[PDB]
Amino acid sequence: ENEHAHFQKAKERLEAKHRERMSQVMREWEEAERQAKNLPKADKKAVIQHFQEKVESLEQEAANERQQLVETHMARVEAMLNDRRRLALENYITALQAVPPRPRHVFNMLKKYVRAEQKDRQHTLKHFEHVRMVDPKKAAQIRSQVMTHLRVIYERMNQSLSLLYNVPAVAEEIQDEVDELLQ
Ligand SMILES: [Zn+2]
Repeated sequence: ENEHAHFQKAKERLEAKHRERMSQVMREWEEAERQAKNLPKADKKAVIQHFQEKVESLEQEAANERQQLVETHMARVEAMLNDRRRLALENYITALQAVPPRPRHVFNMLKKYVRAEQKDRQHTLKHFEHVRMVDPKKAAQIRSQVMTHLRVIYERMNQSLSLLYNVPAVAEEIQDEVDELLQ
């Protein structure tokens, strides 16, 4: 959660920076108007255009900064989650092979593993849903890529969960608590 904090922080600074640049422009627009009070229409009809283009330019720059921020964030989070999933999966598989097997320990490890996968899915889905509400057409461009990722996560988790059946006794003892997890 230290990287979700680092992202929500960076997102706000970016907003404050943009909102700040937007203010000095609107301000400059004022001084430019006052200082053109005596210029001709054409030259006045041009100061408006100049500042609309400057505003438009600022918006594009902020949008760019947002996208670069999200991309980097998605890359970072992905590498961390995969690393988290691998470890948790390793611990879970190891728990299953303990002699004798400890139901509680198997459950705790399996839980950390399911949460990691649930986390990855939710995070991917949340970011894809964000883009779809803001830009439906852009979302349509990354849809297959996103759905493919979701299908991989789901299959991996279900494949990992079915391992529990190689230790039926253990599965019996913790089945209900596992259901609570998957729901
Ligand atoms: Zn995120």
